[PDB]
Amino acid sequence: STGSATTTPIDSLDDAYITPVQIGTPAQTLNLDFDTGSSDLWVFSSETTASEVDGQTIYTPSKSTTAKLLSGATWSISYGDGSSSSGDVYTDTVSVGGLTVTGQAVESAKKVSSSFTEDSTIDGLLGLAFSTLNTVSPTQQKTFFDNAKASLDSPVFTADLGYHAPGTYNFGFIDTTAYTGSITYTAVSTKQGFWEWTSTGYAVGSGTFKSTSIDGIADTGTTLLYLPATVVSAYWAQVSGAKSSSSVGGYVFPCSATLPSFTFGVGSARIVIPGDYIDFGPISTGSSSCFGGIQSSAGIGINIFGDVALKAAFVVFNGATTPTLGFASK
Ligand SMILES: Nc1ccc(OCc2cn([C@@H]3CNC[C@H]3O)nn2)cc1
Ligand SMILES: Nc1ccc(OCc2cn([C@@H]3CNC[C@H]3O)nn2)cc1
Repeated sequence: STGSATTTPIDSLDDAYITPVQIGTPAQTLNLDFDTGSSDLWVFSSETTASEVDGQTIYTPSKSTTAKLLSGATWSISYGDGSSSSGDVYTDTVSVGGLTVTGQAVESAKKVSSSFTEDSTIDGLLGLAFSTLNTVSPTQQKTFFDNAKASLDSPVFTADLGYHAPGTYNFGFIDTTAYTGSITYTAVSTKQGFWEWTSTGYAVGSGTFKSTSIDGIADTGTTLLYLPATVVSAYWAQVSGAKSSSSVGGYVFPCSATLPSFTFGVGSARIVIPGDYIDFGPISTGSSSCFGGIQSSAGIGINIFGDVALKAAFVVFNGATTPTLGFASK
């Protein structure tokens, strides 16, 4: 089997991407944030504290004839950015882009943190990291991809995120028309439950490529590109007037600037992020100071190849017995 679904930016800055997901019988379609940095499929629901719901579409398991409460199971997730959610668990039928899993654990939120409430466009998350990170207790549950894997034509999914435009998540096949050149595959460590890999270096604009190992995670659920402070300083030094602002929370730059590209290495291959992908717009409405899309990972503890990087590539998440990651230009 295969599936293919369009993923759409939630706003004009590509702050996140939503993909429609069918849950239950009859289907309830929710727009979920596909997140290769976490492993829980959780949704706003009929069980979510009413004051914590503000415009999201909810899943109501009592209206799904295929839903079954997973007796005694709860979940609770604390994301690296400080957001959180928790609740109860159902099993139900879940379909993405024509690919159907029966008995998928659908984690229903009883509580969500304010950042989730305040984002009316995101009805929940669909985790695509490794199932070892799933938070359901006392019986850990499998991700949608893990449940689908054996049925798929090939045990892979691909992320093709658009810049200020829709893109595609495919399951079970590689669309050879969706990229240029070849796909370069690179080793993955699953020891922390993430799609962790090692970039071979970087360049800023038309500058020389610096060969240096940069360990990090491929994370569709993180908006920005978070890299070591040395790398980030070298990038922003090429933007006149750019500075790290403690009050704003990172590098900002004059909105009048034209930004240089940023290149990262995948083996001997090179993925070029155009400068415009690094512009996240005014820090507050009407300001002429703009927020940068490349930021230091120093406060995070891990480097994160988030959407800013991934949207410059066609990315293969290869879930074979020994997982690997593939990157192609597009
Ligand atoms: N600035 C920053 C960014 C990332 C970070 O940690 C990783 C992380 C990623 N996410 C996703 C977005 N919110 C829920 C998740 O899907 N949450 N935490 C810590 C600080
Ligand atoms: N699943 C999926 C994702 C994205 C997609 O297409 C995006 C796109 C839009 N455009 C042009 C913009 N104005 C004239 C258009 O032709 N080109 N590509 C098609 C299917």
